[PDB]
Amino acid sequence: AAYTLPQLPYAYDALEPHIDARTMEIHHTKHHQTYVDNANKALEGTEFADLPVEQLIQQLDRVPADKKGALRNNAGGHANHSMFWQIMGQNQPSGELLDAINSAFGSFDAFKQKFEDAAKTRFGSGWAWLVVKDGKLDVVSTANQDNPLMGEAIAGVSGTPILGVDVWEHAYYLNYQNRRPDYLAAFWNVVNWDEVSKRYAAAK
Amino acid sequence: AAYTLPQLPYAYDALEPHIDARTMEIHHTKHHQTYVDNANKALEGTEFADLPVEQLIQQLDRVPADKKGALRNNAGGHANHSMFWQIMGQGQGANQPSGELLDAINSAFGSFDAFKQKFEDAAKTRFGSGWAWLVVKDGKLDVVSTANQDNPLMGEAIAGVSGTPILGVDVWEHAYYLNYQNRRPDYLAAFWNVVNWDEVSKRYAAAKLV
Ligand SMILES: [Fe+3]
Ligand SMILES: [Fe+3]
Repeated sequence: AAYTLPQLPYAYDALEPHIDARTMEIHHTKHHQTYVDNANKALEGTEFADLPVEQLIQQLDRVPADKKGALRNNAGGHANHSMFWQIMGQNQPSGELLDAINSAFGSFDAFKQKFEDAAKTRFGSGWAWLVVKDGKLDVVSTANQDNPLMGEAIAGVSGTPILGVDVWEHAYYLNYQNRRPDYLAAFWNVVNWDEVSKRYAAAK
Repeated sequence: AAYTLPQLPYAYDALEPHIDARTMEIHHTKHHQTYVDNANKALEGTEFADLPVEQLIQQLDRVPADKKGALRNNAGGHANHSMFWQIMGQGQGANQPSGELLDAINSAFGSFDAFKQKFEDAAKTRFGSGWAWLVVKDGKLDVVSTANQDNPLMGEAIAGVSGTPILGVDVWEHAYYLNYQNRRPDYLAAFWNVVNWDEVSKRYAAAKLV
């Protein structure tokens, strides 16, 4: 009962042809639903069912030892997907965020290449992230459903994500099959930079 | 180059309807090919180019530290898929083993049906990308799983498990997504129809010879 599946900000076909509608529906109603269901099961009987998911995943070292794995995977899955839907919409940043991107990466085009590289070289399942770390932007990747908010010890990297892309094969296989780089190029067309900017201002 | 893409023992549509022809083709000519190509790149400037792949993956500590990850992933990828193609077949068998292998399964797991349950459970609980395996470990059968392209031959320190694999199923989403989408359990149930138990039994007999 802790978490519910969030509604999408747009119809399943709103991100076409960049992301197919069938993928959106399955990704949402099956994959994301499963993380919600399994996180809920894991949270029953604990003192952690009342925390927002993004706070729970920052407290994985405090949960019961036998629940840590399940919560890392499933609360991570829920946090990651919840953000993912919101940072897309039906294309460049501006204002303070663009300035930060320019400073950290040289240019928006250079940032894109770095972000794409991190996504491409992530072997197996996982995510690539733009994070705010000590007030500065960086590009990182994580395995499976790990999130940089989980911290160094668990996720391998840290910082507050403001943008992420799902590079699990489920995110792209129906439309792109093996062609992850084509998926990643097409992703830039659906990023909601207004939402990413809101998250940057917040993280700063 | 050190490695080449092996030919399949059957046509791309030979495992229909259990595994779709399109998947077989892409899995073979794109995914497996990429593992071959990238392994070949990492081996180009080394003394490891002449080893059979199954020996190379057993020697990953020996390799230069800067090549270790690349070889783990890509040599592992090549070893895994090379075995995968050989342990499936068309018009097999319900499909099940017999003889010494079946006796060993009954001994280790209680029955073939119990083994299937245990193997499906290991494959289902492998979170993210990886493989489930039937291994011979100290002369006895066990069911284990690995992450990504890790293989039990790599040893416990690298792969988290050990033993000689005699059967494995690919549970990377690319192995099943076109035909089954999220339904990994449906894929796993169909997989039993294409296992070549004659080949698995050959590998068992060899593994038990010490
Ligand atoms: Fe996903
Ligand atoms: Fe594969």
